[PDB]
Amino acid sequence: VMGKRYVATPQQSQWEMVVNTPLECQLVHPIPSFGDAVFSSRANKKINLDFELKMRRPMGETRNVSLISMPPPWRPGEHADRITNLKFFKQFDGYVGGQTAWGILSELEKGRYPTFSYQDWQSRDQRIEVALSSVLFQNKYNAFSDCISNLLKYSFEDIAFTILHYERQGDQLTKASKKRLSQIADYIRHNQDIDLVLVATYSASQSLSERRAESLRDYFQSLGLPEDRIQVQGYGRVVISLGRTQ
Repeated sequence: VMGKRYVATPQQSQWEMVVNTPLECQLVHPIPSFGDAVFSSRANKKINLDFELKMRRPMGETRNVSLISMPPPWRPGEHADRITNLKFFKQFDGYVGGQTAWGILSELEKGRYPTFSYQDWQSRDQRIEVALSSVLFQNKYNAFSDCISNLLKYSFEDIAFTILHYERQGDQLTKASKKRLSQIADYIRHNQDIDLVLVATYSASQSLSERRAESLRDYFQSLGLPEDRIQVQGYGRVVISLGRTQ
């Protein structure tokens, strides 16, 4: 028997894309009284998706948690009907990632209501659930997917790059070195909490270096961001090396 079940009221299930970027797609569903069910995916080489049950009022050690499906806005009926089992967690801490997370999705679209079964409070008692309605889900999911498809296929897989100019003469950038720049610019721009650091560790020349540094300073001043994300640290190739930022 169930005592408490957080689920949103059939109408009131709002699904929102809180984040739509070539960097991270985040789909949210507030749980009517429990908290939010957040879905995230970020720019990376391999496809990814982690789910996070963002509790708003805590409980703090949840053991033997189960995952399943069932549309409840309706009347007298059984749960037994067709209750697909998704997974069991000896220990659940509000997180999920991988195929499991893709499940919760696969379900929701099917119309089903993924729900987390808890036996936390008191000891022996009714099941205190937490479900996610699949009301609007679909509209937004289609937005979620699109967002994922346009997700950059790389992460901080460009934290430190060494540009290789050709003919050695210096000033002319290679075909690739140019492909690595835009690449590095296509990221940078959508994340303005990260900055550029032009590194010349130092046979080249001071004359070359300088006009060779200006080149990117423009190359980037052209693309989008300005005069401050660029820092040209001197100490001992014009090697771009970005550190996080902060």
